[PDB]
Amino acid sequence: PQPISRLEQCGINANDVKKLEEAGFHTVEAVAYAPKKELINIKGISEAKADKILAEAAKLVPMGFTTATEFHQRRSEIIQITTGSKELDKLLQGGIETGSITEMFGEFRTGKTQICHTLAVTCQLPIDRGGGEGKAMYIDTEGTFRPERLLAVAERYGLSGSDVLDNVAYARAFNTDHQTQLLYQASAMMVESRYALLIVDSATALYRTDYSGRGELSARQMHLARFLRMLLRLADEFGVAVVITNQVVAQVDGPKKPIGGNIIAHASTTRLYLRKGRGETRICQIYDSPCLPEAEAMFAINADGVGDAK
Amino acid sequence: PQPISRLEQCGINANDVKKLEEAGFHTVEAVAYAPKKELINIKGISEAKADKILAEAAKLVPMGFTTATEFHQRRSEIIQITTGSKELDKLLQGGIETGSITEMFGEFRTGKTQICHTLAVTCQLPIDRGGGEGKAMYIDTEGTFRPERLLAVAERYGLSGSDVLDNVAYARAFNTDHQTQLLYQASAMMVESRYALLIVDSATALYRTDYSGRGELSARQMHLARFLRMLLRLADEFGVAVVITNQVVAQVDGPKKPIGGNIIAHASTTRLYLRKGRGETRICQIYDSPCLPEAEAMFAINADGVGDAK
Amino acid sequence: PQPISRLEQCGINANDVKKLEEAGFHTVEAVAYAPKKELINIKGISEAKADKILAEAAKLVPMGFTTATEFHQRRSEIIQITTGSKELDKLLQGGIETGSITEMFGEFRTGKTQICHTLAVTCQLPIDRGGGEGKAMYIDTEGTFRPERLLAVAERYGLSGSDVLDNVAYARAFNTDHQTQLLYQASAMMVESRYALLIVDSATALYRTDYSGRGELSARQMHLARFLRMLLRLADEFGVAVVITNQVVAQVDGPKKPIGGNIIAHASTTRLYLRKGRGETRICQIYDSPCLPEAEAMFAINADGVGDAK
DNA sequence: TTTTTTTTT
Ligand SMILES: Nc1ncnc2c1ncn2[C@@H]1O[C@H](COP(=O)(O)OP(=O)(O)NP(=O)(O)O)[C@@H](O)[C@H]1O
Ligand SMILES: Nc1ncnc2c1ncn2[C@@H]1O[C@H](COP(=O)(O)OP(=O)(O)NP(=O)(O)O)[C@@H](O)[C@H]1O
Ligand SMILES: Nc1ncnc2c1ncn2[C@@H]1O[C@H](COP(=O)(O)OP(=O)(O)NP(=O)(O)O)[C@@H](O)[C@H]1O
Ligand SMILES: O=C(Nc1ccc(Br)cc1)c1ccc(Br)c(S(=O)(=O)NCc2ccccc2)c1
Ligand SMILES: O=C(Nc1ccc(Br)cc1)c1ccc(Br)c(S(=O)(=O)NCc2ccccc2)c1
Ligand SMILES: O=C(Nc1ccc(Br)cc1)c1ccc(Br)c(S(=O)(=O)NCc2ccccc2)c1
Ligand SMILES: [Mg+2]
Repeated sequence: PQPISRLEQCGINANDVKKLEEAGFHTVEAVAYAPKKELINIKGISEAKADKILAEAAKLVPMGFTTATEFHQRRSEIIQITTGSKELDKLLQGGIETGSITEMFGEFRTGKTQICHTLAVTCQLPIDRGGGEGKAMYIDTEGTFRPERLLAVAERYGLSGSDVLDNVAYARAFNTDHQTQLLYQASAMMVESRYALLIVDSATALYRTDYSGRGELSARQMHLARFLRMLLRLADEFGVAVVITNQVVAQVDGPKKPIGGNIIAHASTTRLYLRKGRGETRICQIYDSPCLPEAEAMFAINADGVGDAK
Repeated sequence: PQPISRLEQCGINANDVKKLEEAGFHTVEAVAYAPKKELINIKGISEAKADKILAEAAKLVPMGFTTATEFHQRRSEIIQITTGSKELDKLLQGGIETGSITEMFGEFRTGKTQICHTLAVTCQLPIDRGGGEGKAMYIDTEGTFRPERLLAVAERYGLSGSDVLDNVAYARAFNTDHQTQLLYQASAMMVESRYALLIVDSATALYRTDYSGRGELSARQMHLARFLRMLLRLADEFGVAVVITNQVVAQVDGPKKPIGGNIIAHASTTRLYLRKGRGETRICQIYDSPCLPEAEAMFAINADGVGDAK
Repeated sequence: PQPISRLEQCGINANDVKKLEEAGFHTVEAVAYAPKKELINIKGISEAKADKILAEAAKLVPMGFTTATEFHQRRSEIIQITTGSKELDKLLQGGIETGSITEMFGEFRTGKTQICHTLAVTCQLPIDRGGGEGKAMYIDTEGTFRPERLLAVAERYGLSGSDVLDNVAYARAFNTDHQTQLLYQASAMMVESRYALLIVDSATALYRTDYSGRGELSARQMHLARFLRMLLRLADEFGVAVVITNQVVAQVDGPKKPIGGNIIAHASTTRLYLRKGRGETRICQIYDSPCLPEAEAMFAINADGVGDAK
């Protein structure tokens, strides 16, 4: 990803890119993917500075018709961080892909908050072992972030705890309004240094009670839409894997049906439905993935994170 | 479709047709179907160059009253690419027609992007097998284009993967503004070589979040109208089949009702409502087609694309 | 309707009537109903040739005060083609009258494009069966003309398909500018031979996207006004029935309200609001007719056109 | 004059 200063060398004033920075653009792809009104909304930017900036953004970033063979190549050179459970990796055909959005929902105690802790330490791994050689960042809305589990999985893999903890960045969000500002600050960090995956634990927990619907329902869904649209751009412009978790309602007609509705159902690329088995064993079923066929597999929650039963 | 150079042989200056080209006209039908102000808007074109160009466009393209018998003939010689599921073809009475717009909507996981992957490979087929002997082009707004499925269906039909992948053209759109520029570049390609169908996967996904309505609603609908009007001209002047997909809202009155409103409901010629059955089985119900009576049929999503259950 | 040559026998030069012909006048009523400036606008016509031509036009066409009894007679000898559904005919008190404008609007799939296909074949019928013994002409702006339905209704009534298809004339319009030229060519045909009804399917579909308002709204409405004024003269001077269809917007105040505004609302004589019932059943409600009281009735869309449920 | 959006327990 080319920094936003590379088009400063193409007839753009300095305070212009500086204002784009407070707007939130830090690379040239963030501008090339941006629509016209997103840019015009910046206060102190004309309507012709806009067509110029978009022109050199399109010059520096190819945004036209290619053919399927070149897309097939990149699709083969994606990274797909492993999950730490060999059968889960077989189900996902290699693990959580980079550059897309995954979703994990379930009743409770189903380990959807523990898979995240496992991934946050597995990402720091050489590719010959299933990692991505990049830092993680963790956005929590519940307070359930526990570094004691990262330490256990770090000992499982050999990595030192101090070296896994000069790593995954913690930010606890108190508001649906605060989540988006965290996304801005996260974009800054991800441009200044290399990151492998973002984790939004309970991406929908705060909405359920911030927006007391119905009558507030339409605004809740509109806010979710924008949040997911921002996550999508982060994924597309930084190649990071985005993993979100989701809560569950009880379908009362006379039955889990995760929350969020059609707006999250359409937005998410891959969804994983987690169940409760015997003891530590859990069942993970594939839910809405194009390439992956519908199937399910088993895994366990050990003292070292996601496992196999075991 | 006659190229735009054939009227350059009728008293038109060369830079005139060259400027029509940057305007976007590449055939004589693109000009014959164009209104007067569409042409006057081109900078460097008079108001009399306009009546001239329209005069020889109407000379080269018959645009008057015919009688029903000659329309009945062409209606019988349309192509109607097959879908790859024998019962779906029976429901559609031969498959997706060429020269019109079809629409497929549904909750999620209902295989409306998998039908697109099947069609993108079925189009490259001799007419004695249900194809159209033409390339496809795929416009994606979500990232869900996977050539791994085109490869599977190519093995089902015998065609070689390298020969199905020197084919369907991929372009990922990041903006409602970018979709239209993609349409221009697509018109260029479709005039320079033969194409069979265009696929706009998630034709309405980007609007839902680009235009945060209401107050932006009227502009969103006006942009959709122009996008669909351009698709209609592409279809009419190149005989390609246009297949678009559509998302769904939850009708909250006290219930799917696809998104887009009356502007897409009126514009689309045939609509298909997809449902979720048991396992891989899905149900496809006819929705707003003149000739086709309202009915429904079943089909399955196999490891080789759309099937039959099976 | 007397041809325009009958006043050529009253001291008018031949090239004068020939120029009136390119102007668009083909009968003496087209001139008697024409205002003065309509005629003066013809290039190569003086201002005294005008008062002369108007003088003998008024001599040949009575345009003064009559009394109500003689109007009551013609009102009783109008034709009112049937619709093909006995309850619809009871609602309309005999069907679609000749010499006026009717309007049918609705969301979509409501059969307003199928009633037109039924009428286009019902018009070719002896008066003792509800027809008008005249050809039809169909102006399409969407491409939804299907002779396969005319064939089905022709088999329902006994008439042979080849004899219903040496009949209804098809012309597809691509522009609001092209609609009017089609009207001119239609006037020529209707004077050279007998016609019973004109059908403008989607009379307002092209305006919604040709005129991107507001700022273009006032011009859009002015163009609609002229189009409807020309339809009115066609109806008055040829006794044909004019049936137009109309799309729908969503009334957003906090609700269908067809498009076109006060200009089409005032111009249309009778309006029919179509709804969606169960299965094939639809509901047709009377909307703005002087003589007809407000009421509604049911009908169905069968494999042979408009029906009864059935 | 023009333009629909949004599930929860
Ligand atoms: N240190 C540990 N060693 C072994 N098992 C543990 C440990 N910590 C938690 N568990 C188990 O992990 C299971 C999964 O809990 P958890 O993943 O936190 O719930 P969750 O998936 O986040 N759902 P939610 O309650 O909505 O957050 C629990 O039922 C515990 O029994
Ligand atoms: N390789 C595959 N083999 C078998 N089944 C598959 C395969 N890939 C995807 N599927 C199934 O295809 C189904 C349809 O998913 P998909 O068509 O991608 O959703 P969609 O129609 O595009 N709706 P949306 O989520 O809004 O894009 C999924 O539920 C999967 O179970
Ligand atoms: N051959 C047929 N046999 C039986 N029913 C049919 C047939 N063709 C179409 N229909 C039905 O006719 C209904 C009316 O569709 P149609 O009349 O074309 O829409 P419309 O009134 O023109 N509204 P619009 O979509 O804006 O054009 C559809 O819902 C179909 O189910
Ligand atoms: O994706 C966008 N921005 C963005 C911002 C921060 C990051 Br990190 C990543 C992406 C984006 C796309 C279209 C429009 Br229009 C706009 S907008 O004009 O600014 N309207 C608010 C809004 C915001 C987000 C999504 C939708 C609407 C933004
Ligand atoms: O269909 C049109 N163009 C087009 C362009 C590219 C392709 Br590929 C295919 C078609 C067209 C029709 C009428 C007018 Br008026 C115009 S306009 O003057 O240029 N206004 C903008 C606009 C654009 C599109 C639809 C509506 C309005 C364009
Ligand atoms: O109804 C008219 N003409 C016509 C033309 C073709 C047919 Br078929 C049927 C009727 C007519 C009436 C008054 C005037 Br003033 C004029 S005008 O001078 O020519 N102005 C343009 C215009 C055209 C139409 C309506 C309004 C204005 C025409
Ligand atoms: Mg899809």
